[PDB]
Amino acid sequence: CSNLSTCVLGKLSQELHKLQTYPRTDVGAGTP
Ligand SMILES: *[C@@H]1O[C@H](CO)[C@@H](O[C@@H]2O[C@H](CO)[C@@H](O[C@@H]3O[C@H](CO[C@H]4O[C@H](CO[C@H]5O[C@H](CO)[C@@H](O)[C@H](O)[C@@H]5O)[C@@H](O)[C@H](O[C@H]5O[C@H](CO)[C@@H](O)[C@H](O)[C@@H]5O)[C@@H]4O)[C@@H](O)[C@H](O[C@H]4O[C@H](CO)[C@@H](O)[C@H](O)[C@@H]4O[C@H]4O[C@H](CO)[C@@H](O)[C@H](O)[C@@H]4O)[C@@H]3O)[C@H](O)[C@H]2NC(C)=O)[C@H](O)[C@H]1NC(C)=O
Repeated sequence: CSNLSTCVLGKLSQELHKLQTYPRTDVGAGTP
């Protein structure tokens, strides 16, 4: 990711989707 802006918000949004939908079933959280 050249962005680290559009991309980082995308990854944070994806992380939030996963942990909300399911408690814990391989949450992404690739957000250093
Ligand atoms: C996360 O990552 C993603 C990755 O995708 C990022 O998305 C991408 O982001 C970039 C950068 O913003 C985008 O680039 C864009 O590039 C165009 C290039 O020009 C196009 O539009 C022209 C419009 O007309 C202008 O030019 C004519 C001719 O000189 C003038 O008469 C007009 O008045 C305008 O100035 C067009 O002319 C170009 O060519 C076409 O038309 C001509 C003329 O008819 C033909 O000859 C050609 O053949 C052809 O048909 C071309 O289509 C920029 O225009 C975009 O916006 C910049 O320029 C605008 C106009 O000046 C200005 O209003 C904007 O503010 C902006 O200006 C900034 O950037 C300029 C370019 O570097 C600088 O010169 C300027 O100083 C200023 O810094 C835009 O830059 C990508 O499209 C976009 N998507 C993809 C898929 O790549 C995303 O942004 C990232 N997000 C974050 C948060 O990090």
